[PDB]
Amino acid sequence: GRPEWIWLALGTALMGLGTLYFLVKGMGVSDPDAKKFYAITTLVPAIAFTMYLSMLLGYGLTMVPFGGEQNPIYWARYADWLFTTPLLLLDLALLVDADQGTILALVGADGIMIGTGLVGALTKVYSYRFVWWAISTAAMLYILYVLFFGFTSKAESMRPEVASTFKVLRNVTVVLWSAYPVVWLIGSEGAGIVPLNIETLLFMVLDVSAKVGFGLILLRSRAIF
Ligand SMILES: CCC[C@@H](C)[C@H]1CC[C@H]2[C@@H]3[C@H](O)C[C@@H]4C[C@H](O)CC[C@]4(C)[C@H]3C[C@H](O)[C@]12C
Ligand SMILES: *C/C=C(C)/C=C/C=C(C)/C=C/C1=C(C)CCCC1(C)C
Ligand SMILES: CCCCCCCCCCCCCCCC
Ligand SMILES: CCCCCCCCCCCCCCCC
Ligand SMILES: CCCCCCCCCCCC
Ligand SMILES: CCCCCCCCCCCC
Ligand SMILES: CCCCCCCCCCCC
Ligand SMILES: CCCCCCCCCC
Ligand SMILES: CCCCCCCCCC
Ligand SMILES: CCCCCCCCCC
Ligand SMILES: CCCCCCCCCC
Ligand SMILES: CCCCCCCCCC
Ligand SMILES: CCCCCCCCC
Ligand SMILES: CCCCCCCCC
Ligand SMILES: CCCCCCCC
Ligand SMILES: CCCCCCC
Repeated sequence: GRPEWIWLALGTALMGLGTLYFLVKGMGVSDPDAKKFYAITTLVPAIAFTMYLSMLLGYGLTMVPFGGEQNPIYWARYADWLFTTPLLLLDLALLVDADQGTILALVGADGIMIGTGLVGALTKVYSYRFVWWAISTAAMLYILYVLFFGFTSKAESMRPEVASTFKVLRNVTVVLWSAYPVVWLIGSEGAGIVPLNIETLLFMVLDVSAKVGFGLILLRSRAIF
């Protein structure tokens, strides 16, 4: 009680460890370009650590009635994603020098995605929950589209080591971000098929992979120097 605590505790430890490791390596780096990438990327598990710790200690949970039951909704996920998702997008954009208006579009779409996601999580009419989910996923697909088609083109003008690293991070991102709306759909926020403990496990595996896994690939590469 609550049964999902073990995965909130594992997530906290894993985010804290990733932050600490990225900070130790970031601090010993001279290259001014490498340093931007370390600052942005160390912020990502640090924000996630804060939100995971809060949720562990029983903050950022509300009860939302829908489907004739009172449903536990962890809303602090969205305060995390609100800030961590555009920071990961920024990493990808700095790697390919996306231009200003593309970055603005993506961050903007990203806000709509996280914001409509949150509205959907808190909606009391069961059926409109899924309307919001659909707008959120469409915003997500706009992002994946730009990452796949737009950024890949931009990265092809870079040296092969940069384009290579971009491709790996682009793939990781497409595969991991894809899964989020499915988890939400089948989990405690949507259909209610996957109970909250398994769902928390899944979001934890996705978050650690999308933040720390992502960070380890980017930060160990030659492409940020
Ligand atoms: C007024 C008292 C409130 C306060 C002492 C309550 C509120 C939230 C509670 C923690 C979390 O549930 C997560 C863990 C669950 C495990 O089962 C036992 C340990 C664990 C860290 C808890 C300990 C403790 O019980 C806390 C801090
Ligand atoms: C560190 C966290 C990451 C990279 C999280 C990414 C989260 C998403 C891509 C979430 C997307 C969602 C939808 C596309 C629809 C329903 C609501 C969300 C927020 C789960
Ligand atoms: C039966 C009660 C067990 C209490 C253990 C509480 C510690 C949880 C926070 C520490 C995070 C790192 C430990 C890895 C998860 C077990
Ligand atoms: C310029 C022609 C417009 C074509 C519009 C395509 C819109 C639908 C895309 C939704 C899915 C994109 C996923 C990206 C692959 C990772
Ligand atoms: C304690 C966690 C610190 C991680 C943040 C480091 C990156 C922020 C740099 C801000 C601009 C110089
Ligand atoms: C250059 C095109 C700008 C597009 C702005 C964001 C699009 C969001 C997707 C639709 C969500 C309902
Ligand atoms: C990275 C965490 C390891 C994955 C855990 C395996 C799943 C079995 C647990 C079943 C739910 C209680
Ligand atoms: C290196 C870890 C930095 C994160 C500490 C922030 C704690 C604030 C909790 C509200
Ligand atoms: C149904 C999903 C709509 C996503 C829009 C993506 C358009 C790509 C810009 C050309
Ligand atoms: C070299 C590896 C490129 C493909 C990575 C795809 C794996 C997705 C992570 C789950
Ligand atoms: C796609 C992952 C689905 C796994 C969870 C379903 C099992 C629910 C336990 C009753
Ligand atoms: C999908 C999880 C990615 C794991 C990253 C760890 C590998 C770093 C060596 C390049
Ligand atoms: C919502 C701001 C859009 C800025 C214009 C540039 C779009 C390029 C993809
Ligand atoms: C961004 C468009 C808003 C659509 C709102 C529809 C909600 C149904 C109650
Ligand atoms: C639940 C989606 C599958 C996770 C694949 C990544 C594991 C490292
Ligand atoms: C404590 C194991 C991590 C190795 C990093 C280099 C010291």
